[PDB]
Formats: sequence, structure tokens, C-alpha cells
Amino acid sequence: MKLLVVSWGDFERWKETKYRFGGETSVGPSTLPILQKVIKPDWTVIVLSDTIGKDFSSVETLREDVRNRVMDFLDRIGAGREVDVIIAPGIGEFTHGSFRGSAMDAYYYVLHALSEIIPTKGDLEVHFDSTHGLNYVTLLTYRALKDLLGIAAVMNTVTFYAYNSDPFVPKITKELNINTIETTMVKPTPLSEPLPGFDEYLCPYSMERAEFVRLKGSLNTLKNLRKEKKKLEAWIGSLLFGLPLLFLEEFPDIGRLESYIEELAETWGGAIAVNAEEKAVTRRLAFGSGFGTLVKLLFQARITRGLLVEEPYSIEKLYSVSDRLFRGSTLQRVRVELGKIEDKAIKYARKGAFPRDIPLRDFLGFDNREVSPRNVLAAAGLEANVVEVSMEAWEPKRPEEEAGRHTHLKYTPVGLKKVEDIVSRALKES
Amino acid sequence: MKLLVVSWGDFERWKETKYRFGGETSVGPSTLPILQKVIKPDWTVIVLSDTIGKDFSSVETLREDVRNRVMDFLDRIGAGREVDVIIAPGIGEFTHGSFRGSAMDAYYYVLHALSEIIPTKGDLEVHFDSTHGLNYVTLLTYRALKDLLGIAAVMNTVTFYAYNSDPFVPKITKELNINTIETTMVKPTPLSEPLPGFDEYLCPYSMERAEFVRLKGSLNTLKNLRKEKKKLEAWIGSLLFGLPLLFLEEFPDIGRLESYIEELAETWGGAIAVNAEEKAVTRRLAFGSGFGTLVKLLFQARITRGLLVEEPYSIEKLYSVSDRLFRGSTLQRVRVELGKIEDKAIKYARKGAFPRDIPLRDFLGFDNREVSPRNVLAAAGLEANVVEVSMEAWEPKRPEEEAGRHTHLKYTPVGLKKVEDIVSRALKESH
Ligand SMILES: Nc1ncnc2c1ncn2[C@@H]1O[C@H](CO)[C@@H](OP(=O)(O)OC[C@@H]2O[C@H](n3cnc4c(N)ncnc43)[C@H]3OP(=O)(O)O[C@H]32)[C@H]1O
Ligand SMILES: Nc1ncnc2c1ncn2[C@@H]1O[C@H](CO)[C@@H](OP(=O)(O)OC[C@@H]2O[C@H](n3cnc4c(N)ncnc43)[C@H]3OP(=O)(O)O[C@H]32)[C@H]1O
Repeated sequence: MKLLVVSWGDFERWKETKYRFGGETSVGPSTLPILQKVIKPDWTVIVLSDTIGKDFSSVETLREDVRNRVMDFLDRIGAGREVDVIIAPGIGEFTHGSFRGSAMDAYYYVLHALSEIIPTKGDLEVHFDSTHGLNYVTLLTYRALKDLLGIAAVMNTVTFYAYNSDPFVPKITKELNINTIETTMVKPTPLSEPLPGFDEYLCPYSMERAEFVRLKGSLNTLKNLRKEKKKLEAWIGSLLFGLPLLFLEEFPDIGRLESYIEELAETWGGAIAVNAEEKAVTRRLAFGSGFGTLVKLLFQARITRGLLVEEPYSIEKLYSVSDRLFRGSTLQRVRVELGKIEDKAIKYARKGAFPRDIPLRDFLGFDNREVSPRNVLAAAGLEANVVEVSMEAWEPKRPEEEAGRHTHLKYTPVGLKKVEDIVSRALKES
Repeated sequence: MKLLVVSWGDFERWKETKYRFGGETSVGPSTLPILQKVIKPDWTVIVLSDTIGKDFSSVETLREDVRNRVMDFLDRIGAGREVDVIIAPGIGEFTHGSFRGSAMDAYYYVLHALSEIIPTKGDLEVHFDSTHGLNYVTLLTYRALKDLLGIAAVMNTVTFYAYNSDPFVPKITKELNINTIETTMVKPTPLSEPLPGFDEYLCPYSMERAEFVRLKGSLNTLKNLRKEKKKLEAWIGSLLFGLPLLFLEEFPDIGRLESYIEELAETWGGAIAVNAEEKAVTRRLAFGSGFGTLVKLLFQARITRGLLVEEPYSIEKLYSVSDRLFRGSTLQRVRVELGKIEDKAIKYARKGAFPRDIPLRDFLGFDNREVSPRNVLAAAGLEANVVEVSMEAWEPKRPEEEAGRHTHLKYTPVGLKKVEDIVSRALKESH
């Protein structure tokens, strides 16, 4: 999949020029047609600021004014069908209107929009045009894109190319090159941040705290999240620290994460006040870092959801999951720990012994019944005192080959809680 | 240390306005005085393009024209003098002249210049203003700054703030707010690139093949690096994979690294052709990714050099090094491995046994003598067939607290070579 993302300011102001890119030539006010010709993207995303809007009756007459103006220009320059337009929350005081709120809302809003567009299956080739962006919207768009691609790179190959034309001097410029300014193979970066305290999903920008405290208290999301926070952190830690059984046992409910994000996104949009007379938009709520963390969390669940199976979890399944998810010394520790349990399973199978629900410590022949954070993290979450082993009997013929399919691991109810506390806490000390 | 970094375009085109920042206001053509007033940085860096330069006699005349004009603009606005000015190789055809070369030269040059300015000891609070920046210069400066700060964050607490003024509307703007657009605790991200093939330090932009081949074959940097490449990669993987003994034993020679980067940077500078007549700069050589890898490698060696010590390396030293470099399950797996070697050291010390030059295999009482990649990486480099143990004889009084200090690890000659192959190959196979 080839994805073209561009960052746009006030496109109506741009002058007709000739662009050079990919041995080709184009005349027009925008880089977009020549980028689309040379790259042949499967999909185009335009990120714009709502600050170019002039119809001030409401949020919807605002978005409609901006959206119609973008499509007029796209048809005029011949941009095409296969385009999403993200109308991001901008700020400032202009001829036609006044826009007030957190400058950082643009990051959370673009992060939320890109998370619903970037495919969560297969390899990505991502192209990014910074030539026409407002500096802060361009920089926040770049960051939002790179944050999501890093998570995508855990499961798939992701490459990223950035472009910028030469600088335009009004009136004297005829021709501009489109330069390549970045070529990267994006590195796998699982989510490495805990969920924050409950004052950090939505923040008052200009809302009186009576209204804020009442609003915060009326949200299902904040209540349900308090309940689930530690299980979700256990899951984030599972990918960051290399704990493949915890990855499967704590795999999050995607429908619940979606509703959390939707409730927060609509509470934010709900607090947007438009004064038709003053031509003034006030985003009385600001997104917090927690909204960002929930969006990255749902994206990561979507990217890895194809690994999930129903219990029970075999050694063979723990190996295959680990091979997709983990790298470096973390993969190799997983393989050592699974290999020791497998080696033992083989010895039992060779004796026609098929123990069930046996504490891992007895399975391995240990005698330190205390659960240590050190050993939970260092042994890939397969600590002797929190895991139960079951071998489902079969007729062994080549036991070396077979034990792995037929040996299952799970956390004991007590063990799972102690692992959740350990992993959650390790995530917060970072 | 508070470091302020500002991305600037053509400062002579900017108009007088009002800015507000930290309940202050300021009048002038630039955010810089009000940023300096509120933040009170210990040091300021200005990044701009040399494509503002007007004097084409020579490379240095051009940089001199740009530096003199920035220093005059600083006087006019009242910024003062405690500033580095990074004059990045920019690109484009302008009325006053033409600037040709790879657009990615600006990333490598700014990475190199920041790598000599960002303090390599202590915490860092870094402030970044994108307000007045060229889009491409701002993106490449932002990336170079984040890349070096991720390395510094391995040793030190690094916080990052980014700012951007409201957009300026030529005849409507009364006053511009300076917005906060990022507030970050920077995450430790050690170098995770191998050194590339030898075509990727300097690349021809507009340089003929006879010249390039002769130039490439004349560089002692490329010959030396072919030789030290695997040991340098073994060091990079030591931080990435959690191998504290390898981190000490392969700690690079900072003198040689400076010389590699100085030679590549001087060859790049010497390939810049300035035609005074038709006012054209051509940067005949482009920087390759290998140049950036070397700069990041040197910067990581500067950041971690406080941990290095003389050769006897104790379990106690390996714990303290690992506590600064490693996190999460990597850190815990180092402590599991050191702990096992430590417990046997305690048992031997209690009985008056002080084994010298003993294979770790014998020390732990093992025995295959085959070295596996899996076991080297999973046991934090401390594989029983590649490590030698020596305990100093001492009179144990509190052996459980004393054994760690007295118990020394080192790779055997053969063992180190095997570990180098394993770590170099694991670095390359995740790129
Ligand atoms: N067809 C188009 N019509 C209008 N703009 C276009 C078009 N195609 C691309 N652009 C770019 O879109 C942004 C909006 O106009 C501009 O890029 P940005 O990076 O925001 O600004 C570059 C300007 O470079 C100007 N400076 C002109 N000389 C040079 C120079 N020789 N060394 C460095 N900067 C130069 C600067 O004056 P300053 O600092 O006040 O504004 C910058 C344009 O270059
Ligand atoms: N004292 C100063 N003198 C001159 N410039 C200053 C000064 N202080 C700050 N600046 C900024 O420095 C860059 C060069 O002048 C400018 O920032 P940049 O982010 O490059 O672009 C501003 C322009 O805002 C334009 N657009 C104007 N309306 C709106 C609008 N209502 N919704 C979204 N964008 C708007 C954008 O369209 P586009 O890409 O053609 O040009 C940009 C200025 O905002």
C-alpha cells in the first residue's frame, strides 16, 4: 500500500509555477498532481487548518465552507477521487475570523484521523509532502504520522519518504524542484507509555471547572477506564517487555477502546462554541496526552489482532507470536524460556506422563515461592510461581516434534494479578 | 542546561509585530528576544540556510556574508551575542544566485553541528521555535535534534518544548501569541543502525566518476572503518541488546571517531564548487547515511564515556553500568545473569576459594562448548563459553556484600571475536 500525505495552508493564495519531480514536469499552483503522477499512491490524505473557513454560523457551516473550497481547488488542479481531507483545529486571529483553543489539539485530532485511515494490515510505503504546510500543523502532522508508523512497523515493513520543493520567491520564480528530504525504513516502536491520571484525557482550555467537574463525572469512559487501566497497562508492557502469554491473556477489547475514543472525541467536539456575530470559535476543551495514548493503543491492538486465538495457549503458539512481535535479546530470552519448558514436556512425554494444571516450578522440578518482579520481567513473564502448565495427552511418536503443540501455559488467577501489578508498575517507572 | 534552538528563514523579510509569551509582550520582527526573556536559556542556537548569502567569491565569503548579517539583525532586535549560528547547506535558484546539491545535506550538516553543541554531561531542557523556519530546514533540524536527544536521554533527563507563534496576517495582526506545540519527556533511544556499505558515507551529487573513484580510494577513513566496522557494531549492539561487558570492552576510541567525521566533513566541504562569475554553489559531494551513523555513534560515545573504566571489570561495576544504560526486561535479565555469577562468587568466598582465569562454564559448574547466538543475546553477553572469571583473594568478613567488587569478568580473545560476529550480525538483521 502506497499512502501520500500532504500538509496544506491557504491553497487559494498559491501562484502557478512549474515543478520538477521524478524526471517529470508540471505547471500548476500545487505539488499534488506531479506527486500523484510520479508516486501513483493507492490513497491521498490532505491535512488543512479549519482557520481558512469564513461561514461562521456553526462548526458544520465551518467544516462545509472549508471542505467545499478544497474540492473546488482539487477539481481545478485535477487531483482525483481517492482523497481524504483532514480539517484540523487551527488557531489565530485572521481577516475573516478568530480561532481559540490549545495549539496541541491539531496533533491529537490528526493522530485520531490518521489512525482511522492508515491500513492496519500489510506493508506501507508512506510519502509526506511538507512544501505547503503551516509550520506547526506540518510538524504535528509529521509527528502524528511517525508515531503511528512506528507502531505499524511492529507487524509490517514500513518505509517513509518526505518531500519539500525549493523555496518560492513571489513574482520572480518560474520553476521549483521537489527535493527528497527523508528516506527511512521505520523502526518497530511499540507503545511505551502508561495511561495517565484521569485529569489528562480532556482539559479545560476555557471551561469553568464547575462545568468541567460535572462533565468529567458524567463520562462513562473515565469510569470504565479507571477499572481497566491496569489490564491495559499490563498489555502495553507485554509488547514492550517481551511477555507473549501476557500479550494473549490481556489482549484488549477493541469495541470498548473504540467507544472510549469516540466518547472523548465527541465530548471535545461538543465543547466547541461558535459565535456567529463575533466570527469566533472557542475550543473550550483541549485533548490531553491520555487521548493520544488511547488512540495509539487501539491502533496497536488493530495491528496485532490477527495474532489472537482462544485459549488454551500452546508453546508452539507462544513461539510464533514471539517471532512476529519481538526482536534482539528480548526475542532470544523468550526462546530460551519456552525452550526449557518444551525440553521438560518432551522428557515427560517420553515417559507417557501428561501432567495437568501443574505449577511451572513443580513442572521444571523447583523447590523461593515468592513472586519477584525481577524474575517476571527477565523470564518473559513465564515465572515459575505464576504459570500453570497442562499437557493434553496424545500418543507420542516423535515427541521432540509434538510436545510444543500439546503443552499449554496460562497464568493462575492470583499469578495474573501479581504480573499485572508488576508490568503496570514497570511501565510507569519506564 | 536550558538550550534554545530557533529555525530561521530570511529574517530581513520579517515585519515588526507584537508577540506575547509567559505573560510578557514584545515588539519587533522576531520571536527570539521574548523567547530569550521568558525561558532564560544558558545557550541559543540559530539554524538558517546559506541560500541567504549574497557574496559568491568563495565558500567562506558566503558563510561570512550570512554570519555578519545575522549578527547585525541580532543587534537591531536586541538578542545579544551568546549564540551559535548553524549555516546549513540549503538548495534553490534565487535572483542573487543558485545553490545546488542534495537537500539531505542540511540534515547531516545540522546533525553534525548540534552534535558538537548539545552538552554531553547533565540534564537538558531544550526549547525549539519553528515560528520563522523554512519548512524543510525546520523538519530536518527537528529530526536531527530529536535523534541526538534520544541518545542523550540514555544517560540524562532530557525534556523538550516546541513553540510556534500564531500565523502573521500582514495588515490584520495586532499581536501574536507564542503557542506551546510539544511538551515531551524524551525517551532513551540508543543508536540502532549498523554502519552501512562503503558507498554510503559520501555519494557523488555532481562529481565525475574518475574523480570520485580516485577521491574515495584516497580516504584513510574508509580504509580504517572497513577494519574497525565489526567492533563498532558490536559496541552499538551492546547498548541496544543489554550486553554490559561488551559495552566496556568495545568502548570506541573517541579520537579516531572525531578523525573519521572531520575527514568526511572536510572532503564534503572541499568538493563545494563556487562560481563567482555566474553566482552558483554546487555541492559536488552529498553526505550519505554512514556520515549520520558516525556522528550519532560519536555522540553516544561522548554521552556514555563517564561509565568507562580501566580493564579489570567487576560484577559490581557491571551492575552500576547496567542500571544507567538499560530498562525494562533487558535490565532485569542483566541482573538475573550477574546475580547467578555473584551467588557462586559468594559461595566460593565463604570457603576461601578465589578462582583465577577460570572459564565461566567451570565457575558455574556446567559441561556443549559450542557458542550459540541465542545464548549470547539472551544471557546479556555473559555466555559461559566466551567469559573468563577471576576473583581477587581477600579476607571475606561480609562476603554477600563484598564478592561483587572482587569478581572480575572478561571475554577470552576467541570468545570476544565470536560475540562480535553474533552482535554485529544481530544489529544488521533488524535493519
Ligand atoms: N506555487 C507556490 N505558491 C506559493 N508558495 C509556494 C508555492 N510552491 C511552494 N511554495 C512554498 O509554500 C510556502 C507558502 O508560500 C513557502 O514555503 P516556506 O518554507 O513557508 O517559506 C519559504 C520562504 O523562504 C523565503 N526565502 C526567500 N528566499 C530565500 C532564500 N534565498 N533563502 C532562505 N529563504 C528564502 C523566506 O522568507 P520568509 O523566511 O519570510 O518565508 C520564507 C513557499 O516556498
Ligand atoms: N514578524 C513576522 N514577519 C513575517 N512572518 C512572521 C513574522 N512572525 C511570524 N511570522 C511567520 O513566519 C513565516 C514567514 O512569513 C510565516 O509562517 P508559515 O507557517 O510559513 O505560513 C504563514 C502562512 O499562513 C498562510 N495562511 C494565511 N492565513 C491562513 C489561514 N487563515 N489559515 C491557515 N493558513 C493561513 C499559509 O498559507 P501558505 O502555505 O500559502 O502560507 C502560510 C509567518 O506566519
